[PDB]
Amino acid sequence: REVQIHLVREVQEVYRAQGVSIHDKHIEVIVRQMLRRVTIIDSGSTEFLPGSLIDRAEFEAENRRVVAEGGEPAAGRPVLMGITKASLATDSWLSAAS
Repeated sequence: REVQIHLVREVQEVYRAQGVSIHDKHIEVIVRQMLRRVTIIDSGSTEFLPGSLIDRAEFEAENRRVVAEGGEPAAGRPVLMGITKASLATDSWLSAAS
């Protein structure tokens, strides 16, 4: 939350200086998309390659399944991604093919 708030304020400062007013709602909509993924430090009982970006909700579901099975959770840390990398890793193949 702290880094998200910092990003919103920092973007807003440029437009405030220049003289264009943009409500922070719009900036927050994008910034939510920026911080929607985690990174894996160690695999363990999970089948996740180290250094692989992963969806947050899917990671939590996988951990919920692996602890129920009896496997230790993977080392998952939230990570910020640039817009380019964030957009490159979509889900549907028909969209990603373009």
